Amino acid sequence: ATYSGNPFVGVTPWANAYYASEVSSLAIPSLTGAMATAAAAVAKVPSFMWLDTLDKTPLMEQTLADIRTANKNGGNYAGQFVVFDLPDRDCAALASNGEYSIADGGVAKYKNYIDTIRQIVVEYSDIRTLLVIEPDSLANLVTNLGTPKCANAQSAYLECINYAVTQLNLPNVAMYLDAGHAGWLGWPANQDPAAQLFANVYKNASSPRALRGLATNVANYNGWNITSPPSYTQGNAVYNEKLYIHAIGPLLANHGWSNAFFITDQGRSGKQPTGQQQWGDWCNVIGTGFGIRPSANTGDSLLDSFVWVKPGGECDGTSDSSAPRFDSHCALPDALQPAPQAGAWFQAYFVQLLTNANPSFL
Ligand SMILES: CO[C@@H]1O[C@H](CO)[C@@H](O[C@@H]2O[C@H](CO)[C@@H](S[C@@H]3O[C@H](CO)[C@@H](O[C@@H]4O[C@H](CO)[C@@H](O)[C@H](O)[C@H]4O)[C@H](O)[C@H]3O)[C@H](O)[C@H]2O)[C@H](O)[C@H]1O
Ligand SMILES: *[C@@H]1O[C@H](CO)[C@@H](O)[C@H](O)[C@H]1NC(C)=O
Ligand SMILES: *[C@@H]1O[C@H](CO)[C@@H](O)[C@H](O)[C@H]1NC(C)=O
Ligand SMILES: *[C@H]1O[C@H](CO)[C@@H](O)[C@H](O)[C@@H]1O
Ligand SMILES: *[C@H]1O[C@H](CO)[C@@H](O)[C@H](O)[C@@H]1O
Ligand SMILES: *[C@H]1O[C@H](CO)[C@@H](O)[C@H](O)[C@@H]1O
Ligand SMILES: *[C@H]1O[C@H](CO)[C@@H](O)[C@H](O)[C@@H]1O
Ligand SMILES: *[C@H]1O[C@H](CO)[C@@H](O)[C@H](O)[C@@H]1O
Ligand SMILES: *[C@H]1O[C@H](CO)[C@@H](O)[C@H](O)[C@@H]1O
Ligand SMILES: *[C@H]1O[C@H](CO)[C@@H](O)[C@H](O)[C@@H]1O
Repeated sequence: ATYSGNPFVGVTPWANAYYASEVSSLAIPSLTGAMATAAAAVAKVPSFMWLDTLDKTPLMEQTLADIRTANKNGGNYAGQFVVFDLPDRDCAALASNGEYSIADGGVAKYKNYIDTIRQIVVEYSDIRTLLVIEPDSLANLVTNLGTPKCANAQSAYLECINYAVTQLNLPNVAMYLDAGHAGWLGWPANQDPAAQLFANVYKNASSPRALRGLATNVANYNGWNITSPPSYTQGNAVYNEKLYIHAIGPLLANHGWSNAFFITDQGRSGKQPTGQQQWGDWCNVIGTGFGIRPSANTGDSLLDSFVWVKPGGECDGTSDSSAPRFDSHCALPDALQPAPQAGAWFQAYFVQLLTNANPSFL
């Protein structure tokens, strides 16, 4: 379980039964022939399991139990999970608001949430556990303080995240703090303030040994190393994730965080350029496809691994204007509709990702 260097080396990312179930029971029954066979393969690509609700915690243990059994059979698997239940979650948007609110004892609930997770990780110390810490949180504090919900959630976000990284700082764990993406914090003007924030989180948590680095492009679609700038990236020299991590990495070192590495989500980056009409359009973007398969052989000094954090097929937000959590971004002309609630299965989107996959599944 313990490691030195890249935590993705020496182990094999586990493909969870939750996503496998969604594909096999919600997607495959609608497909046939070659498509049905390609879809089955997708369910075997390792992706991160999101602990988006406390009700998901028993699932985390079930997954780890499955992994323990598999490793008993010669398996050498590692678990992959996303810590994502901050109070007043997704402060700059409306589609992914969570079950906890700062106003109603949210910080206390979050700590309880973290305690539940730590106890499971402690019980499964024998399993290498790779974690992404709170996607879509700190990034908002850099550019969205103009939004009341974010402005008022600052201290809670920092307090909760510090509790998460300090409590989950165990020898069998590798944590990557979410760091937005190239089109968000990658812009030269947002680089330094972002690096300072992340570095202050790291130092404020007493430089946790388990905090290996940052996670980028989570739930987004930027290419990892595309060579030609898409039209929508006009103005930003940092137009892919490689350029982004190589730009911010040195800045992290300047602010007290040295030896920080990265992992980048490529689960929906296979088709470039995407169908985005505006770079800031993040909801159920059309013209995307499954991308680079998870692997530690990145050939890049800063990237520990390509990963699939956001599970392709699970929606980014509802396109129903009358539904709760409706975010106008999900009704844009470059967003695939009709779309279900965030997290819910979106068959048409799964098919789009499968059809436009690169590497191909067909
Ligand atoms: C200037 O750059 C732009 O900045 C804006 C911010 O002002 C960026 O917008 C933000 O983009 C984020 C993605 O890049 C999304 S995150 C969003 O919510 C969550 C992830 O945080 C996802 O939903 C969850 O998915 C889980 C797994 O499927 C489920 O378990 C869970 O139930 C779901 O809630 C969702 O897929 C993501 O889309 C921000 O909402 C958005 O404001 C913009 O990206 C920059 O370009
Ligand atoms: C440091 O940790 C404390 C713990 O209470 C937290 O309140 C504070 O917001 C953290 N500061 C930063 C910059 O993360
Ligand atoms: C981008 O990365 C992938 C995976 O390592 C690699 O196969 C491809 O050749 C790279 N493309 C460029 C232009 O470097
Ligand atoms: C935990 O223990 C293993 C086995 O000795 C090491 O390989 C690892 O570096 C860590 O010390
Ligand atoms: C994890 O499991 C994979 C099997 O796909 C191996 O190839 C790898 O070496 C590790 O044992
Ligand atoms: C397997 O699990 C998925 C995700 O919960 C379900 O959608 C499916 O119906 C089955 O129970
Ligand atoms: C869901 O189950 C099917 C078989 O029923 C698999 O082919 C798929 O990969 C996923 O595990
Ligand atoms: C998807 O979920 C169904 C139950 O709804 C199973 O029967 C199937 O085997 C797969 O796990
Ligand atoms: C899979 O997708 C088909 C449409 O192609 C539906 O009819 C089915 O209910 C499932 O969603
Ligand atoms: C998808 O393709 C496989 C062979 O590659 C078949 O065995 C399966 O029945 C489906 O047609």
